[PDB]
Amino acid sequence: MAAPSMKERQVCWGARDEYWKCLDENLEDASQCKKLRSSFESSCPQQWIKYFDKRRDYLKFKEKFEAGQFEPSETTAKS
Repeated sequence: MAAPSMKERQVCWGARDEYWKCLDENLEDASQCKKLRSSFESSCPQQWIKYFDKRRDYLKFKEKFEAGQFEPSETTAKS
């Protein structure tokens, strides 16, 4: 498991709460909540949560919360 020093208040707690109602923000589109909640429940740190989430982000960014709203890019010859 990974335990960074930068942890988020809303994102981490929200993920845990979203387990009950996904996309607790507005629930405007619960259809995409499955994927988005998956990003959130992945761990806890917003860094990776939003990193993967921002790709399919529907409700989270709909709340006018914008953080790196970019599509997946190319990957190099990584490990």
